[PDB]
Amino acid sequence: SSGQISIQPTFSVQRNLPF
Repeated sequence: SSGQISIQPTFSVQRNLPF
């Protein structure tokens, strides 16, 4: 792996947050 696994949100929008 060694990669990302979740997304840190930077903006305020309607977005399914990935993990």
